[PDB]
Amino acid sequence: AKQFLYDNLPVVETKAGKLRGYQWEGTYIFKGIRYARANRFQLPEEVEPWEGVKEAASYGFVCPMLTRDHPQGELLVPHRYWPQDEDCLSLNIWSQSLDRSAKKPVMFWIHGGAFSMGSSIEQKAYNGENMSRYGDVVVVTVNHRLNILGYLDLSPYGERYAGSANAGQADLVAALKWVRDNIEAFGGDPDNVTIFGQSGGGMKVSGLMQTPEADGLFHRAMIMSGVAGDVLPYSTGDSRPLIQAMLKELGLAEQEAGRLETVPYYDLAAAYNRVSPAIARAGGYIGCTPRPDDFYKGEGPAVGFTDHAKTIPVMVGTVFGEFAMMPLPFNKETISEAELDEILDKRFQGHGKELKTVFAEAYPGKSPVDLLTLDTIFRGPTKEFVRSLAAAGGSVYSYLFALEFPYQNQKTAWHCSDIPFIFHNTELVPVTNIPEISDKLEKQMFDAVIHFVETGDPNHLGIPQWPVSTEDREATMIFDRVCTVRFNFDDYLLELYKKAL
Amino acid sequence: AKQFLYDNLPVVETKAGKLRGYQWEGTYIFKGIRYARANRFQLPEEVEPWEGVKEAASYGFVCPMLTRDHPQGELLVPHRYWPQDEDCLSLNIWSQSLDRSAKKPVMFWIHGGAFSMGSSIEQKAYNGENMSRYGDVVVVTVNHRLNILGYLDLSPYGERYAGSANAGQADLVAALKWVRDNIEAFGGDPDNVTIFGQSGGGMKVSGLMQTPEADGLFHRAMIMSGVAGDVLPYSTGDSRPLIQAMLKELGLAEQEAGRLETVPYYDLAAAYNRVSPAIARAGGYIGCTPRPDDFYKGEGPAVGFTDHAKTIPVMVGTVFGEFAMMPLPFNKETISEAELDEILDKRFQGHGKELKTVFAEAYPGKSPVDLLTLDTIFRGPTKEFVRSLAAAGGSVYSYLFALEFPYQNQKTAWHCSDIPFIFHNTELVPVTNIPEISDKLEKQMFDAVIHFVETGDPNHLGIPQWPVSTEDREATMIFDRVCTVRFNFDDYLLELYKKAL
Repeated sequence: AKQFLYDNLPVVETKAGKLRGYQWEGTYIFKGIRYARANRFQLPEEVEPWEGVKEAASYGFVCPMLTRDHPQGELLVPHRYWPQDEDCLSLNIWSQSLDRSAKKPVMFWIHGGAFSMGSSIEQKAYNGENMSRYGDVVVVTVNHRLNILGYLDLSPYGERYAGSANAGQADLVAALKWVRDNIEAFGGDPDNVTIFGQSGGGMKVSGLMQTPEADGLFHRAMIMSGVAGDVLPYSTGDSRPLIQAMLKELGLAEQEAGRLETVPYYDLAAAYNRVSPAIARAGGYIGCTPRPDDFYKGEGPAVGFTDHAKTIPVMVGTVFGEFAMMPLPFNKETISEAELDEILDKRFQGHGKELKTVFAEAYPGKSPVDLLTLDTIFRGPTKEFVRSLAAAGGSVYSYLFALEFPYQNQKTAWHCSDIPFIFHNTELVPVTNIPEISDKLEKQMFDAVIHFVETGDPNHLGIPQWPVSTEDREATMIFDRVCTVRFNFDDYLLELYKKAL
Repeated sequence: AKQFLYDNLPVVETKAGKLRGYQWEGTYIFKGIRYARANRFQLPEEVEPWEGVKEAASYGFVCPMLTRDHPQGELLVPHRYWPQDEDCLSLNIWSQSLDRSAKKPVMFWIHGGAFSMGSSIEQKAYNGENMSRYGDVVVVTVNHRLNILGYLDLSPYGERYAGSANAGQADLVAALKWVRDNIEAFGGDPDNVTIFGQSGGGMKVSGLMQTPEADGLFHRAMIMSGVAGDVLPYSTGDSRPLIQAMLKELGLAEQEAGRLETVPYYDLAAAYNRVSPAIARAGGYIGCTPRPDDFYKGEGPAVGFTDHAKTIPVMVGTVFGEFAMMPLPFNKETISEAELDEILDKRFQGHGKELKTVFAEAYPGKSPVDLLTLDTIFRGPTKEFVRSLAAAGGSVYSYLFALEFPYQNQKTAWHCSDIPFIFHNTELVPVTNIPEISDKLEKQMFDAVIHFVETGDPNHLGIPQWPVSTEDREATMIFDRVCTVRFNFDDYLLELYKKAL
């Protein structure tokens, strides 16, 4: 027996029209609310007003993609998929009240998947029920244009295509504008919107901080494994060689660039897929990432944070073993110290002994095996972000998720493993369930996020004192079986690590 | 937290190799086990053997489709979607034990979606956990080839394309053989396999009963809203006109036919979608259905049940308002007896008063409003199936799902609405949840099924006495708020209904 209501529920009035949703276990749920429409390679526009009451209880179309996904690690990251269409500008909402006086914090989730794949529902753990219920906040999860639909510069072919290089980012701004006008009708506070995102999602978030059109549409930000530097380089340069190549492959003349709007997506994607790698090999622009211009300034640490971005408090995180997705080639729980020492000595040019001592100091409770899966891809750039933002005068908290899992003998925390905990959705991701361990940590991290968006201070009785990071001193909250806060704690570890590879 | 295990779980060995799954809430789960491979338009063959232990914990690819779903009624039927690939011949398994001696009943689910769409996971309610847990059965859910990949006759263009007209069915046979050979290792009884399906899956099931190569691979059958006669006609006749049209549309020569195997599915599908309508108008074969031949005899009532088909006991059902998916143009519970009489008399040509009398006799508890949503499409052909099979010596139990739902003012049971009840999955389909009503009925129907697969007898203490239907006495179990068994109870109703249109 689960609680469900539909008929006698209040109708919700948005600027464009009336909607109805459902209620489930006390939670008001709306799906596939269109926030904008967009013709191909053009800026998003408001939806048209309708009459009568429209049902919003079905997930909307997700954005078309260049390639087909191949999920083979669903225990690590449980996924969901959905029909694709260019009418994909919708959002989903979970709330505890439709009273306009409720004014609860609004959590605005931007999915990852680089800038080319994914959606508001692409992970099972993106479901907002638990976050909304346990935190009493309004959860908004959003779709926006991806790959060449959201990140392809066609402005050299007319002002009609102005801003097409960052259209996908313009969509998120459109969604934020919808939230400003309408979130009160879902019990949310338009003056307290937090944008948060992971991986590509984190990059979209840090991008919006550096996007003047979005100033004032959100008031906090949270970036999870979403700073990686030159390992996911943004695509820059002249777009004409790519477009010219695509027109030829599609049998179009250069003065027929307008036809690219209405070419079937399958063909458009096929043409891009075949011709772009030769362009890439030539060092040229191929899109599918943001691209600095008047609309998007570029990243803070590289070009300087805007004045407004300095005023956005930020929580940032990474996990211990980000891209170590594959199985460790041995049993971590049984390998002998002698075997490990040989492996280290071979991998790190004879610096195994020093690396263990330094690792013992940084990570006292960890087996030395974990040196082999330690992340240096996201951690480095994220620390630089924390430092650069703090130096700019900003307010920033930093964490590192280091929980080991009941899988392949204490597998270290992998990319996206913290998403269930932040969403209070460990029940939706089997592998994250650890007796006497996971429930506690999930509450610790989740209550911290809630405190963060309610007061600007994530501190609470269940976790150690967590100060803001400063320019010369990062305070890293290590989320684990035993939570600790450490200071500049892996500086030499990373220095030694990189020196030895 | 919930129970999860992976490490040190029993490895299961199949003919081709060793597999590893996981455990969630006590249930052993395997996903995406490949049971066969197939080249386009060719019969399935066994997978290649492998060394070592392969993890099977990710849902496999589902079959490519001609059109893209447009889900707008997700409260009625919650769906899931997944990446498409022609390497889609896989199945999923839920079991309470991997002990080879358990020998539990096997539930083999075949999804609907005509013969062109859907997958083993296409509805949230197809998940096997609860049925496995509450029934202590081994649940198997399967993908197979659909639309033009599974049902398209390429016989006249060689011998390598033999049996292509029913390749989709041949896939299901191969899957059944996989279960014969391997289900012991998942604590199942290969000598007690029940094949059940809904809509198109029900048709695949009745087709398999008439498929001699499938004889002995299952011992019981359940068909849900899966007999529809000349409203979903099977496609027969010369296939050359269709093929020749597709060749032409694809710019292929009369003997470039081999290219059909390797043309992108997109082009192949688009060519079919373009040429098949005109071919259908001219009364020609367009496939995408089973096709009577030496492999599959045809439907029992039409061609005569095979000797082996008569040995298979069958539970059959429909629901009250099958294709009544759209909303009623008024409030069902508000409308006046005067306003209704008009609408009834408009639609049934003045036979309103007579129909209300007959309907009140057939459905004594129901508002006369439900006359407007009464199913005739499935119910009539289903009754003919029940009679034909019983006449031939078969054992058939018949039911009709008539529950009214807390949605749009007591909306009548729609196509697929009983699926969550059969699967003990009302907790996964929010609209089916009714205080003090749905749990009770879920249990009644579920235990009925469990008893049916355990003993051949669906009768149990929670439900009224359910007799087999005979050649002249249809005994219909009416599953509702109050369950009843009725005899030949809607014959006069359907007849009156029919003439008054």
